[PDB]
Amino acid sequence: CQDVVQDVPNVDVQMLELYDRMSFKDIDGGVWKQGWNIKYDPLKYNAHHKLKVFVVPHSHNDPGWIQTFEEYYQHDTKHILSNALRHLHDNPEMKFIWAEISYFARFYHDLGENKKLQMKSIVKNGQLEFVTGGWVMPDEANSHWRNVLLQLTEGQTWLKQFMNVTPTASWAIDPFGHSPTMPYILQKSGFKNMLIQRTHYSVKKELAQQRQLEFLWRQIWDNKGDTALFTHMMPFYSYDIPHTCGPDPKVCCQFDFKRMGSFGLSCPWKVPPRTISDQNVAARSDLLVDQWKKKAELYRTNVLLIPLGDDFRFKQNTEWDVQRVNYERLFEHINSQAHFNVQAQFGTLQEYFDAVHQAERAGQAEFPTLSGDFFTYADRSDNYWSGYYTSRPYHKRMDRVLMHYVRAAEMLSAWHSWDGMARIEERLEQARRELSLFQHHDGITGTAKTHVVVDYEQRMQEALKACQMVMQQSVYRLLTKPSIYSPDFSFSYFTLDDSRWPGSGVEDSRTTIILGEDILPSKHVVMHNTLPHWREQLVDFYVSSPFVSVTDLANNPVEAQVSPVWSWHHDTLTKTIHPQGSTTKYRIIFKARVPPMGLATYVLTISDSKPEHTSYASNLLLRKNPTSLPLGQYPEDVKFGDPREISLRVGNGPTLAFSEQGLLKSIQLTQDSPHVPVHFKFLKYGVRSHGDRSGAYLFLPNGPASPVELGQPVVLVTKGKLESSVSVGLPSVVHQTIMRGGAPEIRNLVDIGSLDNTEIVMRLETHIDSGDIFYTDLNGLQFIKRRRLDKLPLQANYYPIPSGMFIEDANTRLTLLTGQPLGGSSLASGELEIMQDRRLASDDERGLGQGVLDNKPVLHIYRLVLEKVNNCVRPSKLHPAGYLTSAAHKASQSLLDPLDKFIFAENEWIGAQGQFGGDHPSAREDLDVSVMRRLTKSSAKTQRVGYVLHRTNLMQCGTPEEHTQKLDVCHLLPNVARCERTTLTFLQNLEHLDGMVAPEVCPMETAAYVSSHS
Ligand SMILES: *[C@@H]1O[C@H](CO)[C@@H](O)[C@H](O)[C@H]1NC(C)=O
Ligand SMILES: O[C@H]1[C@H]2[C@H](O)CCCN2C[C@H]1O
Ligand SMILES: [Zn+2]
Repeated sequence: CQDVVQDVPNVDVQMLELYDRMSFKDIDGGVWKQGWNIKYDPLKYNAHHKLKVFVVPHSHNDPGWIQTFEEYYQHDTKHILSNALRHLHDNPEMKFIWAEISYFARFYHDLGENKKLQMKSIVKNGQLEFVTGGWVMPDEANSHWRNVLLQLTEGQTWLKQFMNVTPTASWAIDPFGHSPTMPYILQKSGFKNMLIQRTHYSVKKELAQQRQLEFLWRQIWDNKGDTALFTHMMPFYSYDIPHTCGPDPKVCCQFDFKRMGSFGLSCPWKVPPRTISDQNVAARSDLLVDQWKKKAELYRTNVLLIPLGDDFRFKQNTEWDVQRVNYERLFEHINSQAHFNVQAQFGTLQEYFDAVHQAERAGQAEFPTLSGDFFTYADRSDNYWSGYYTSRPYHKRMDRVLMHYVRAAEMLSAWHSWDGMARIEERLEQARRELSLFQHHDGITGTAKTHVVVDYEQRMQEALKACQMVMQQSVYRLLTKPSIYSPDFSFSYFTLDDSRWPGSGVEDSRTTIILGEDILPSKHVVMHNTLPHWREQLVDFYVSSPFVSVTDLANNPVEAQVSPVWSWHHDTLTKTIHPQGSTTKYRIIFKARVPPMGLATYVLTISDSKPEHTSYASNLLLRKNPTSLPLGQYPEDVKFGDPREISLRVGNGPTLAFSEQGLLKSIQLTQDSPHVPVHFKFLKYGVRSHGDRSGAYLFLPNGPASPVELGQPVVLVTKGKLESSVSVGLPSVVHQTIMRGGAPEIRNLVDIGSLDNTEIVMRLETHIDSGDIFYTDLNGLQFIKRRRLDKLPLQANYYPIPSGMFIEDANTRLTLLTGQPLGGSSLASGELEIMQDRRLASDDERGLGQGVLDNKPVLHIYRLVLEKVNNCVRPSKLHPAGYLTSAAHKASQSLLDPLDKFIFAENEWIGAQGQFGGDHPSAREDLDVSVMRRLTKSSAKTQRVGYVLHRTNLMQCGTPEEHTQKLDVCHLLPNVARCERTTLTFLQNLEHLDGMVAPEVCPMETAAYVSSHS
């Protein structure tokens, strides 16, 4: 295995190093506003060395933005695809590329057979070409790699089944900045080339001057270069026609033939296109070839890519004709005028890349190597697109909940083959497609109109219900004696209980387990662990009595803690935010221990008085002017006091000290150790009163954040043997620190209410000497080193925090793991900060046409890990990556893939069993089975199950960390007949494996395997 820590890769362009050297000056470059006046030598191209130009028609189709998916499909996309089929069928030389398979599948399934056959023929013969082939063209900042792979696989599996093609070239013209997680996944999915567009204008200028816009993009830790994927970065401000022919938009706009008037479009540079005729073709070709030769100066081969398209283009027949006929007149003239030394034609994206690599193999060009990312994007001036790292945070959090539910549903149901009447494949396909749709660059980004956001939310809610159905049917099958199992596939045997979604204070969605001497003495509950190692985690359930005890199914007592159910209220009468306790619902908490990829059953039983193995939390309300808080049968009375500093310790774990306002002020790791200053603070950013306004995309603060005025907030302290917590009602946020014996969990119930033009940030202040360095993750896959640059404005130093961030010095590290993608930064040495929500009254002029005024309460979750790192083997100072410790990685897993909880729905479960998966191997902690998916329906003689295996890389810090078992996914199901390593989408077999054994993968690698069973 390659060492991903100790060897700094030698690359021609390393983005962090480039960033440190670049000046980022925004100078007026002339007609190329963010470049320079390009010059070329007319003698470069001659009879024996022509410029080959590929004009590639395209249509950018968003699966929701200003309209919903279905609205756009009915108003625009179905007409574009119908007319593309007719026009390409009738004009053999015309070409077209298509990226969004969610729309193509929605169209193709509605076509009659004659037209399906016509469509298959224009794909087979190369006229219509699929680029990327994902369900969507995903956001690259907030998306988790697991969901980027899910949506790629959904679209490519559809393409292989119905079109018999698998794209090897990717097209990403609109995501707002670009992540190296894309070439990572694409190169492991058979790709050979990719194209990107939205990178900082200063980066385009810098790379264009060096002819480094085409490069072999490798991962930041890849010393050898095996992850490299050829990448083409487009050079200009947009993918529209004015910005794709060459450097001067006033000229290029005249070659967008849809802008002459009858289509309601025009050129803002005030020179319109004119129909090509024999009298003007020479002058028009002179202008166009000059633009092309200038664009060609920025690249190394004699093959030039000229995209021809824009949003929802090629809709009308008349548009297809106006673009095609005018370009064909230009080609016939240009290609016959020897003096131009150009051969131009319509082409596809793969045709362009194939010709570029032909030139490379002929020794005509060599390409530079590059590592790093392309965040944070700015399209002009100081307009950095860091706002969408936080916009619509409720749905960003929902994405991560559904991510996990889809993984758990596919894994739980994969163990068996199901009859078609069970509708398992139907519900899983629905769930995968709704989560895949939301990866769109106007979905998870929070950049769609309000009614479109509602549509995505509705689709994800249906997907969660589908996952629940499949999971609970699977648990019933896996834990019931087979000769007793009697499924009704529409019945609810179990209901899921989720303590953090939508979350306390967001929705009352959780069911209370109702026990009583005159109704039901006990209830079975089951936990599922999707991770491939044995795992313990505290779990909680609501119960109708505080006198409840827990047992396992061998009837062994399990230690439990009962706490009250506390709900916070913004009291419009007293004008305080304070908690109310239930006098009939209680929380019971206990430690569940679950096998790798397995299930464990427990029983909750009521008694008439305090059970021997259940303890009760104390509760202390700190506030001026308290009033009583009765809790019914709960056996400890609530205590009261004036606000004061407090300290708590659970188990052996850290001791946390809190200010009188209920906010952390220090962490002491052990009895002997220093109380390390770690302070939480909430602040607010505002908006500029003149000039550009913040909106869904842009973060344009009116200076550094100001502290939220806290008043004298009400603080609630709950102290228990298994779990303790401090919660405080602050303006717009109920902030909660929970202790269970290890790193604390932080929960914020964020309700920005009616605070217009405000962004609420949570900051951590420490004395760690981090300087200008901090680390953030990319897509939950890798941590990249960031350097705060004071030559850039505050908003440019914000980066996506899809799953975690950290700061460190020689001795100490503070890592904040997140359960949802949000924006964040380290704006000063020793600080970390992460945005919670933002409410903006103005539109930011990128086309959305609204501010963000649709906020709703959201429960954000985190883990906060303070550690000594002086003993850890870390990368050298020049390495661009960082790596988590074991405790931080486990804390991230606790947020993203918690245990699932099921409550048996009827009175008695006949045939119940105690555990499933006790014989599953418990794999080393850095290995995960990211995906387990049965790939065949029950009628297939040979069953196939696919697995995606990912190994992260954890720092070595001196812990022996020892005995685990090798995980061979091909032997997890019986009767294995074959084991193959495949691409990550499962669509191509790459290696037949000896002994039907699937080897584990190397650190930072991901592999896929398919086992076949007879
Ligand atoms: C699918 O494509 C392959 C080549 O890529 C071809 O050999 C095979 O016949 C095709 N199957 C069809 C036409 O469905
Ligand atoms: O995705 C839509 C929109 C983005 O939301 C912001 C950049 C311009 N894009 C055009 C549309 O495709
Ligand atoms: Zn778009």
